Amino acid sequence: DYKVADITLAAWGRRELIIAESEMPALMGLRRKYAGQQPLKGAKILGCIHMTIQTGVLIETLVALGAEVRWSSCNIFSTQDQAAAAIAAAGIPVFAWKGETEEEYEWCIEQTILKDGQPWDANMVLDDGGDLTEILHKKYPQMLERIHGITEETTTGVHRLLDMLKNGTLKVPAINVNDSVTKSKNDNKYGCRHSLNDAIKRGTDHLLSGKQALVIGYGDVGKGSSQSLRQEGMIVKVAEVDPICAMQACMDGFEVVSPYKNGINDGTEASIDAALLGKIDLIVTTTGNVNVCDANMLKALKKRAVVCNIGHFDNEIDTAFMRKNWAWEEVKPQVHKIHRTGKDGFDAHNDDYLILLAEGRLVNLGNATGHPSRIMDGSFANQVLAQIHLFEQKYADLPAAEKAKRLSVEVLPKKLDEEVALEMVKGFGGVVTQLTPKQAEYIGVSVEGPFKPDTYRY
Amino acid sequence: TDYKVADITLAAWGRRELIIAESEMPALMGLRRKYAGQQPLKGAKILGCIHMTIQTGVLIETLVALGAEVRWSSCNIFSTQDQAAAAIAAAGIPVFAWKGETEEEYEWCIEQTILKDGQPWDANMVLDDGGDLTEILHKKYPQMLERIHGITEETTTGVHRLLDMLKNGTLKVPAINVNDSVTKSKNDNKYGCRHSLNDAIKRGTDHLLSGKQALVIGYGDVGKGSSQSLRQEGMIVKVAEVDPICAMQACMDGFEVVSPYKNGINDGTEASIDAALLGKIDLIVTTTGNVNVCDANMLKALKKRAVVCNIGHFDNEIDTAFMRKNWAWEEVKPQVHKIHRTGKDGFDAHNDDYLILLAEGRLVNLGNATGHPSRIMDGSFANQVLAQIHLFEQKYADLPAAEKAKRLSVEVLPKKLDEEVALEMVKGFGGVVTQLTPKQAEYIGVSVEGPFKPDTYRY
Amino acid sequence: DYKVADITLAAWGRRELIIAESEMPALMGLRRKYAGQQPLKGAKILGCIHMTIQTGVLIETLVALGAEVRWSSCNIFSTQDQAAAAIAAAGIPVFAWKGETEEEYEWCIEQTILKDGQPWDANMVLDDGGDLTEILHKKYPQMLERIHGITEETTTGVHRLLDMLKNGTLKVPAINVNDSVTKSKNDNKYGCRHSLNDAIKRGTDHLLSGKQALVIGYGDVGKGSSQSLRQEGMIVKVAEVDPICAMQACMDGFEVVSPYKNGINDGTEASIDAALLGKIDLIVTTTGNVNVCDANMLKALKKRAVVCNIGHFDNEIDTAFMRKNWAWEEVKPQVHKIHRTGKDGFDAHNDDYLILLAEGRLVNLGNATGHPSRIMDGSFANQVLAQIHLFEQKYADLPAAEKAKRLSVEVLPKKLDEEVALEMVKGFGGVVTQLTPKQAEYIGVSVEGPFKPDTYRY
Amino acid sequence: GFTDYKVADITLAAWGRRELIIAESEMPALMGLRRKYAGQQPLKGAKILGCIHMTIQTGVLIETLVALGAEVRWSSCNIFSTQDQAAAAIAAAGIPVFAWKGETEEEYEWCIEQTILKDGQPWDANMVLDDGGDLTEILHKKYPQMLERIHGITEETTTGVHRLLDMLKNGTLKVPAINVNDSVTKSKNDNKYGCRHSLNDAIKRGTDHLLSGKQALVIGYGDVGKGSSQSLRQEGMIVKVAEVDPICAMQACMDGFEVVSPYKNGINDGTEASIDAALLGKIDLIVTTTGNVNVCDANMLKALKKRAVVCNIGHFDNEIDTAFMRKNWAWEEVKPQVHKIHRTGKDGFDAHNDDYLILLAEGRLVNLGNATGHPSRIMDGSFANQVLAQIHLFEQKYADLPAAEKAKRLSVEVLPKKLDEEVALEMVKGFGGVVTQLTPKQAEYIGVSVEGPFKPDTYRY
Ligand SMILES: NC(=O)c1ccc[n+]([C@@H]2O[C@H](COP(=O)([O-])OP(=O)(O)OC[C@H]3O[C@@H](n4cnc5c(N)ncnc54)[C@H](O)[C@@H]3O)[C@@H](O)[C@H]2O)c1
Ligand SMILES: NC(=O)c1ccc[n+]([C@@H]2O[C@H](COP(=O)([O-])OP(=O)(O)OC[C@H]3O[C@@H](n4cnc5c(N)ncnc54)[C@H](O)[C@@H]3O)[C@@H](O)[C@H]2O)c1
Ligand SMILES: NC(=O)c1ccc[n+]([C@@H]2O[C@H](COP(=O)([O-])OP(=O)(O)OC[C@H]3O[C@@H](n4cnc5c(N)ncnc54)[C@H](O)[C@@H]3O)[C@@H](O)[C@H]2O)c1
Ligand SMILES: NC(=O)c1ccc[n+]([C@@H]2O[C@H](COP(=O)([O-])OP(=O)(O)OC[C@H]3O[C@@H](n4cnc5c(N)ncnc54)[C@H](O)[C@@H]3O)[C@@H](O)[C@H]2O)c1
Ligand SMILES: Nc1ncnc2c1ncn2[C@@H]1O[C@H](CO)[C@@H](O)[C@H]1O
Ligand SMILES: [K+]
Ligand SMILES: [K+]
Ligand SMILES: [K+]
Repeated sequence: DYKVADITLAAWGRRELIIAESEMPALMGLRRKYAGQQPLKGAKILGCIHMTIQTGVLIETLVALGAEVRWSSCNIFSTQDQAAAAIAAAGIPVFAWKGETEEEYEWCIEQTILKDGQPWDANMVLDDGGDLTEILHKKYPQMLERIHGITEETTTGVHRLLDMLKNGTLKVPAINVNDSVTKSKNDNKYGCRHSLNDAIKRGTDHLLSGKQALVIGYGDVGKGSSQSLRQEGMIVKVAEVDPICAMQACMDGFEVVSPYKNGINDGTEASIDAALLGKIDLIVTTTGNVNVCDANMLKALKKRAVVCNIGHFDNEIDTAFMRKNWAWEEVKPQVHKIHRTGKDGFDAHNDDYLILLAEGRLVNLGNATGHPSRIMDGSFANQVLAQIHLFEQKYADLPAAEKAKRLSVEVLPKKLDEEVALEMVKGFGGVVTQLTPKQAEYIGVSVEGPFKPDTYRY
Repeated sequence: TDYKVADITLAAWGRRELIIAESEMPALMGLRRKYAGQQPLKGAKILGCIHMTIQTGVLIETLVALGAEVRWSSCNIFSTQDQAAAAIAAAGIPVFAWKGETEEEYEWCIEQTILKDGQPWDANMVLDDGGDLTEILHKKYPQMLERIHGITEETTTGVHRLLDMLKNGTLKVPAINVNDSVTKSKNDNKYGCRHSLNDAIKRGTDHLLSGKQALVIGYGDVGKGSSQSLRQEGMIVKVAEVDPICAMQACMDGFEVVSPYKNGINDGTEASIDAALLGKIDLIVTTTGNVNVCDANMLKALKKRAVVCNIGHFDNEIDTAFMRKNWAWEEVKPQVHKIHRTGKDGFDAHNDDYLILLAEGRLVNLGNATGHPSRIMDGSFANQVLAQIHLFEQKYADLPAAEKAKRLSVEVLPKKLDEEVALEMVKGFGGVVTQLTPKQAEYIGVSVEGPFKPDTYRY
Repeated sequence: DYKVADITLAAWGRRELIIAESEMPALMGLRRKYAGQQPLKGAKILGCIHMTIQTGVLIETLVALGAEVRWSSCNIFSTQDQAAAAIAAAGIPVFAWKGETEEEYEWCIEQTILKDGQPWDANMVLDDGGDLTEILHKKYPQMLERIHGITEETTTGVHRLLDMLKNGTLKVPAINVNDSVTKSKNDNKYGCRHSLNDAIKRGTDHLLSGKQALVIGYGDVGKGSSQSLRQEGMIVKVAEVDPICAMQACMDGFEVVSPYKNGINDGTEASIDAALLGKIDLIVTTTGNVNVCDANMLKALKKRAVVCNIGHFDNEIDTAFMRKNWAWEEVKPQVHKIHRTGKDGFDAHNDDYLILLAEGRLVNLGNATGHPSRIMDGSFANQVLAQIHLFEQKYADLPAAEKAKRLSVEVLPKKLDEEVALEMVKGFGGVVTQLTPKQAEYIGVSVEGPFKPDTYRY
Repeated sequence: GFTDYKVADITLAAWGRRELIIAESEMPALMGLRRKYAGQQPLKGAKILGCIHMTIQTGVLIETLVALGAEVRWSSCNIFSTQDQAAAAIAAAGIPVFAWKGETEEEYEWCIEQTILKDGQPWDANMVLDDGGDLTEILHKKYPQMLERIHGITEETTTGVHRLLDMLKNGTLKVPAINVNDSVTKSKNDNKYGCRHSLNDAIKRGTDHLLSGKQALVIGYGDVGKGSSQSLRQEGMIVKVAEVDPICAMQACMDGFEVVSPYKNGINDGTEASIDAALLGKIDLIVTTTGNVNVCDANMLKALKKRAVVCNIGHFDNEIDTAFMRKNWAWEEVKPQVHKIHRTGKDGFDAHNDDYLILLAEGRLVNLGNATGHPSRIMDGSFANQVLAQIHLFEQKYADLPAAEKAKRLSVEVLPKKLDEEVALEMVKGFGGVVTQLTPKQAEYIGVSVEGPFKPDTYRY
């Protein structure tokens, strides 16, 4: 009962799992610590995390505690066929597949909900994009009563869930595991300072030392990425709208500049400050806004400059005017060449042009695999610990006199994160000093924890 | 004028330092200019207890220029600078502080701060850093407490005392957590220690740091600042922590996590200490703020001629009381001591079995140096001033009994004021911020002018 | 005739040659300067450096002045198929492809000398490593009558030239281009620094922030490698045999240790500091010596360790040990898994293996592309200058009386290198101040002549 | 005899002596020579003249010289570079010295003359140890009669080396001299890392200014220039480099710096129109590391941004135009070694001026003026090399040789590399590092004896 295209590729995926499993000591520590206790015995879960080589390890930890899972996908493209087949090669049925059919990933989801005609006894839901949440709440209202908790990991998907609580029909407590410190720090400031320079140097094979680059935004992603260039000898300037992030940039050794004169964006050609644009060799966008690099900027920029993007959306740079006015030429599968001569008819070589690296999209995926396995360790143990927490309280088994008391969406409490951090530190080989009772009394916390309040920003 | 300073001749030098320092702190000068006509502190009375360096003088002077009259003393024994005290006292302003005092003189400073001519001062707010002055007010003189509108706290260890008194209801007047603003926690705790730590070490020991090995205890904000101050000079740094989150961050920043005790278990016996690791470290810095984090049995197993100093706010992190009973002390120079091991009655003048200790385990950046640059103190003194502005308008003591029941709590400053302070800080460096267009602001769900981040944002 | 992997990549190649032409201002300036006179009319060159994009640009510059060239691969895993095909499309026979074999590596050199069944009338020589020079000097010395000079790129070559000069078996003058400042303090120091971590990531996909490494040797290449591994958050230590280099490393912020107790190496298993090797994760050797990593340290290394090497010859690591007692498994090109159990057989579930990069040869070229264009520009400008200088003398057409006075190893003067440095500076947009007559008189040099004396170490 | 000294005072000896006894553990190489050569005393009968800044480390060097059987007299190389405590400590030990702080050039010349003149009569010296060639040039100028008995001279700085080279080129030098600046453990150790260690400390303790987010301009990219540029960056500073040498500019560009010129296109003519006034209007800190003349002209201090900091790290003061300052603008002091320069005029002074200028150490050495110089572990190698050079040259006996052989012994030479390796090896062991030793196979393959030296004479490191 599998839809995976090719099942014979399991051994390749098996050894890829084996090499990938070693670099994720968190899940190994969770498997060792809770072995023999079996805290997930009798649990039935259905979920749709994006299928990759690490996702196959994530399922392996869950089944090690005695759970039964049926699997699907949250998108169309993020699914490695050989790894999914390797999971299918075991006793776990899987349905994720790279069929490239947008009208067919919905029908794949329908098979996990119902085994054969009759619906399945679902206790926990491990959602990624929130579409499973909506399909359960809309098409099968009767199954929701036997659900203990759901788990969501995405951006602005929790935003939809929070508002749906106010509008009613949400009868199950939910966890906002996205706000974990470990996962937040691993996702933004660490996975970037390792992959930005690698993707750039793979795409262009240029030399960075001595050149000048401009960075838009100094948020989490912008700070994590701004230090991948200054450590290479580049001279870096920062652009921002939030004064506090600008102050942090000033105190960190950078310089803050504005593309428009006086920072005012009037829209006329007189607003563009061409003086500073005649010395720039590279522009990066780290913000999540829209049209932060407009059409007027790209005319006044210095020749042969490079262009790239890190934000999730693609409308940071005015690609519509660029496609409407200037012609494109391809250098290699993911590098493009755009001239400013005219609509068509460029020479073999020219002196007036620019360069794009990901046709205005996410550079981390176009040029490279993405984050490594070590960094993505934290984001996958939070899910498991949260399932542990929600499986024991048994919301669905409680009578109606306390449904209103326990019906809310919350975040993961501080204690469970520290366990993951301790396991990760033990992965590196570090050692932690246990507190004597006198010192714990002096600082007024328990020996086991927690060590910090909820108003603390690490 | 209450003349009590070590020397008075040093006023002019402090005056020139004050003139130069004003050009350094632009946000505070701009606040003074903008709030010059409103006089939002008309009739405000303050008590002051903070480090008496040259930066605090401009804050005191703007407080005076905004219609407030105040009294001051030093938070710590080794904090005052004589030129600043002389220059400020030359302006007809009472103050009581100098450098190198004793514990009895230290407490006499507070008892002079809160008393005048045998009668209690008619103070309406209190400014405290350290929490000792609050304890003196609360314990011995409860009769003046109800006349208080609020108190400002400058450091974390004071906030701990405020919270523990709030838990048992001993706190009777509300307080503002000044130490919580983003322009405070991510500026003073981190960047200033980074600028100041190596300066004090060099001014005290003159030792070369490149190629040596050091151990830093704790990885909070002060720990991060210290690690940055040390590694940038070319050292080999190791960090010890009790919070797993901070250990993970230390592993992420490129440092190593080690524990002096075997298996991280403090057994207390002389055997549990991992003497192999301590037989290589040349410098120890304590950042935790806990008590007795530097055990007596670890000090006996260190390398000869090792350096010991403290950056925390208390002197209980190092077992300096154990040394004073068993080992002999000789003074190299002011604030520098050689402690010879294995003996008390005397020391061989050429003996090599000794240690060097700086500032007797107290604050190291203040006792041995000047502390922080004014460019850093500006971002804190602005929040202090604004918090006092907000606090004075409440007039807590004049509310009816019912209102006081729902007004006794702790809280923070709004984000808009902090963003204004940051904006005025940035422009001093010569930078330019870009303003949004209405379409972008409506896209990100934010106004053109106002807060840009939600409350749960960790920055 | 020729043999390359494929030729259809000539369009993409030519696009990359055009884009790389813009990042080498010095070579463009010299090609513009000498195109109108062609000093190399009739000059014939037989070169054997690495065949890459820069090398193709160098060949184009050589043929732009009227020369005739032939080429072959310098290392077994260094050539680029696209660049070789693009140059072969220009009318120059070339023999180089990836995945070559040691016996087949000799095949390339044998036919670059022979033309249509006869040896060719080569006049000048370019080599990188001295492997072709020994073949020339060892089998048939009848070529050296008409050869005007020999040029060497690397330090090992110069060592071999001097070792031959000790015996007096050398018969042709050589001009040293290695010891030029614009080459020694640029190529070794900055190319390896800019490329080593990228080559590591292109093949490991690990997280380098929070690991342990050891780098052996602290030369210019060693300094570059140590600075390269610093910026990735790694923890590194330096082992040296030279007191001065050890002092410099100690002053740079490293820990200096040796894998031997008190430094004494005798061969017994009891002479190895087993504790230190039990926690190291990555090892890189940058020495140029023999038996730098003996057999006994490979037995006492920590599980799951990565082995790296950027030496020209494969004598740093005792590979015969593995080939005679251990078994290898390949996960992907230029990466193998070497188990420490036996050569008979193994299982995938074991954890007693080692990870090796590029089978122990140069990983800068084996696992990556190599140096960028802007770094090779400075080397190729000096190469072209020395190439033009030596031909004008016409050594091979002189009587023995003047032949006696010319057998010598010479270098380029100081003044010529300063022009190349000036051209490289203006590529970044910088401006160099001009000395006034008074200042020039006071210092003791002419207003525009060489400024530093011959003994300056820089 | 010993009584005739002149220092700040006496009482600082007890504390100074503690500083020396602390420093003895910080300099292993010098103590290694002290232990090795004290049993045979190869310096007996030497009468050494000396001129280098008086500090703690130089006091330990003087103690090392006496421990081998020397009779030395010492003085000041720089006007502001003395230390009171070490000067008091050495004086009470029986070795006469003449050095204090905040003197005038008359007193400086008086001390220089008095060091070489004993009881009104020229002193029958056999050795000279100068720094900068001042004392060496005096003898060729006023006392030509001392040079028939003087065995040799030693030189420490680059400017002194250049002066001796010019003297030899003109054919007026009389006595052979050895330059110790060219040794690897001197050129690539003292000039670079010590300037790195001591640059920002002087700024930090002279002005107490934050260095994050500021802009500075470093002129010159020698060894000292490289060290200073590396010292400024590590504090979080955006700094710029200018030069006249293309190769060093290429190195600076590769390092991660921007190369600009303080003139419109690099051509200077003395006209104000040639100044790149836009760039100089936003620069806060200036450092000159050239040793040339007039690298900071009047039109740079007439066009700089207000409230900027000015410094010099080269040997001599003429590198910047102080003479313009002394007669066009007014001066006022805030603290010792710090000043205020006002561009409004030489009168009309008022404390609330907003376009003032700040100058550090009056254009002399700032690492030794506003700070206490390099640490002991760096000066260890330089002093060990100096004492080794003195020991080696004392064994040749140039004065007593016949004039026929004297013609072939007049040159400027450098020490053999084996002594450099000995110094470096004993320096390393003060850190804890362990140096590997070669097996016969590796020694034969490399082609170098197991005992050193392992590198040719053309290596640059
Ligand atoms: N792995 C990845 O590539 C990855 C991961 C998570 C998020 N992201 C994306 O990165 C973007 C931001 O990430 P973040 O966590 O740093 O966000 P953030 O919440 O920290 O905000 C980004 C910053 O951009 C600033 N900004 C907004 N408009 C601007 C403008 N007009 N000019 C200059 N600065 C402006 C904001 O003030 C903020 O400081 C989003 O699009 C997010 O989806 C990427
Ligand atoms: N000198 C200064 O400039 C300065 C400035 C601000 C605060 N302080 C003082 O420093 C102290 C601590 O600084 P903070 O409050 O900013 O830091 P912090 O609140 O972030 O916590 C200090 C760190 O020490 C750790 N720690 C506690 N006990 C430990 C133990 N036994 N072993 C190892 N680690 C342990 C904690 O987990 C925490 O990470 C306070 O008393 C504060 O008042 C000094
Ligand atoms: N990978 C590349 O891109 C590249 C480029 C050029 C040269 N190389 C090769 O690298 C090698 C060395 O490079 P280099 O020119 O910088 O060398 P180098 O001449 O500058 O010296 C190498 C260093 O290794 C040290 N060393 C020698 N034997 C040692 C031992 N047994 N233990 C420890 N240290 C030892 C030496 O003292 C020296 O400091 C040569 O074989 C050269 O051909 C590699
Ligand atoms: N303060 C200290 O502790 C200390 C220590 C050692 C040396 N020094 C002094 O430093 C000085 C020089 O040091 P060094 O030996 O590294 O010098 P250096 O000779 O090695 O380099 C001087 C640099 O100045 C540049 N230069 C010269 N004139 C210039 C001009 N007009 N404009 C721009 N650049 C110009 C040259 O191109 C060169 O790069 C000497 O006078 C020496 O006495 C001071
Ligand atoms: N020189 C100084 N002037 C004023 N406040 C200081 C100084 N040094 C430290 N502080 C502050 O005093 C507190 C010490 O714990 C912190 O808030 C720290 O930022
Ligand atoms: K200060
Ligand atoms: K290439
Ligand atoms: K010193």
